[PDB]
Amino acid sequence: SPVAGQKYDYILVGGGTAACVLANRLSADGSKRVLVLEAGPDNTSRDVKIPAAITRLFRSPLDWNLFSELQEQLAERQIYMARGRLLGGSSATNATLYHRGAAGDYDAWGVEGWSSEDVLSWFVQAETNADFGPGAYHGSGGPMRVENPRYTNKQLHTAFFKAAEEVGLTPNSDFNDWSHDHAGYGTFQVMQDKGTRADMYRQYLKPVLGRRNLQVLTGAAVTKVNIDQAAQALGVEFSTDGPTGERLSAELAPGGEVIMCAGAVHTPFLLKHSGVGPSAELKEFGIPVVSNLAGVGQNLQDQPACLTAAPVKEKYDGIAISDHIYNEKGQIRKRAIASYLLGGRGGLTSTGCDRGAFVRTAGQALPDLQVRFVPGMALDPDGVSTYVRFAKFQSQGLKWPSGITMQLIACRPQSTGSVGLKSADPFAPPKLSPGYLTDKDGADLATLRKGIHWARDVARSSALSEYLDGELFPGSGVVSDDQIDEYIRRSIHSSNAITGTCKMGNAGDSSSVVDNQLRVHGVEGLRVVDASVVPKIPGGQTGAPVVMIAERAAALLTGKATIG
Ligand SMILES: Cc1cc2nc3c(=O)[nH]c(=O)nc-3n(C[C@H](O)[C@H](O)[C@H](O)COP(=O)(O)OP(=O)(O)OC[C@H]3O[C@@H](n4cnc5c(N)ncnc54)[C@H](O)[C@@H]3O)c2cc1C
Ligand SMILES: CCCCCCCCCCCCCCCCCC(=O)O
Ligand SMILES: CCCCCCCCCCCCCCCCCC(=O)O
Repeated sequence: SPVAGQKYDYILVGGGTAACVLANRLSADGSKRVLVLEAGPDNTSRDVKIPAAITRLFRSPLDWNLFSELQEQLAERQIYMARGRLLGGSSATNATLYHRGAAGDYDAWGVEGWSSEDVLSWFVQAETNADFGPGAYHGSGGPMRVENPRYTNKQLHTAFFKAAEEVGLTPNSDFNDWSHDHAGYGTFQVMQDKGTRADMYRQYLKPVLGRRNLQVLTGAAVTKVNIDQAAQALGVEFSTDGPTGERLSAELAPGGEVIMCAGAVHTPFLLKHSGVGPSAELKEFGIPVVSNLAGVGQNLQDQPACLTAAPVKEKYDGIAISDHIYNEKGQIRKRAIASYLLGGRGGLTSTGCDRGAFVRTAGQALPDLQVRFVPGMALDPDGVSTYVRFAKFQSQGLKWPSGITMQLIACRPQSTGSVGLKSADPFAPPKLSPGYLTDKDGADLATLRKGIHWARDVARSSALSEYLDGELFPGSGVVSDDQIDEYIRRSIHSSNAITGTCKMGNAGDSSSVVDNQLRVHGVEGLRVVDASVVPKIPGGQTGAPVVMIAERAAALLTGKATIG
């Protein structure tokens, strides 16, 4: 009805990170008619704009509120897996850390035309950096805004750095400079613009919404891609009125393409609902098989986390980031609001987890462990739960105790999971299994166990033991290797990556879902341009790599670049 009597050159399923980039580049010359379908609303919330309000976005209406299947290897728990639901997608709800990983991550993909030397200029072309000028590893002029964080905790950030040096880590002055090793300690840059969230809606989509050839629908939930076999994508079915709503169809112009941009959870889900998937699974829900692809929904990679936390001594009460945001009765400090509005500075600019380190726990080629230091104390062993608790704590009249947290992440994990269907209803949540700690060697568990040892060694250093008064998590009860393993099974949570569910592959790779041109095997006019295509997860947060893929895909589709 908003699409009745319209042919589109491109239909984007999802209005998230990759989609905002494609919408901008594909609508640019004005010849092409581009439709964007997003299930969630427009990007207008103040909780999106203020980085510290990430605490409020978890388990909110701007999240999909996805829970995994019971994981029997994780003390029979469901895992919450946060995902953004609005224009800008997970770029709008994320912790804003800017990581490319290492050159070696892209070389390890082994896909023709996607080596480190192929992808570097696409990272650089996207970037404007406030704190690095142009050079081999940094661009000036791209739409992304990257900066050094505008909040520093003078005592605790300094102390973490001195402690890391005491246990023998070297400083890394730029985690995105591929001329030096990934390992070491320092400051993560953030996708922020003077302390405001610089998401891909703000940077890519919002500036070009005036365009006549670009149509964006919100509250538009795609139910399947329409594919005919007389196999050719025709367009897309969606509802604007939830599950009971009338199914509408958006149709392609001749030579038009459907681009899947629904992310590493919802893209394989929708492909299965469209008959692109393993025949065994599709037959169980009476879905006609159009392209029998074993790899759709397999190879799910996510970077699991656990943490330590420790209170500061009574004489250091009031020095934590929790003290910079909340007063002793849980009111937001006037000083914090004033610094944010006057100069884009202070605690409201922080997502908390923007200092840390990459570490090799056992002489691996690339670091297996990421550390995120937070100058505030977790009150739950589940860091995402604690961020929720921090949002709900406002105006409750209590004091959040001053301390620190170290989050340990298996950043190059060996375990893989899957996403499938639990029902034939396209409005049902996916069957989601993260598969943490299932790798056959127990490498991921070993990484997190050694991470806890490492965090305890850092907290025992001169530089930090000056501040600290004991340990809250994992605590006195958790000392032996077997006690640590049990704590990890019970507390493990997502560091919120999720890639690889529609893996890109070389010719002859029967486990691949898309080729090196991002075309789905056995369907004409169907591409995937989102986190699902990443073959092997890079070390670090996965937002910047998604934008790099979307930039290169835009260049390919508009004839400006080739791959191979
Ligand atoms: C809490 C959190 C913290 C993170 N922290 C960081 C970080 O610090 N730094 C970093 O670089 N990365 C981080 N990430 C990861 C990064 O945000 C993602 O990897 C990246 O944004 C994914 O981009 P995408 O385009 O693949 O998907 P998304 O940005 O998730 O976009 C997918 C879109 O499809 C929409 N959609 C789904 N189903 C349908 C349907 N049926 N119809 C229509 N639309 C639909 C969704 O609502 C969504 O908007 C974080 C992620 C989360 C959730
Ligand atoms: C616990 C999490 C903190 C949440 C922060 C709430 C901030 C309330 C302060 C009053 C609103 C700030 C002014 C509105 C700024 C809108 C954002 C912007 O335009 O950059
Ligand atoms: C701006 C937020 C300040 C919050 C202070 C809360 C106290 C510290 C708890 C730290 C928990 C570990 C970090 C969890 C990171 C969650 C975000 C993410 O994964 O993207």
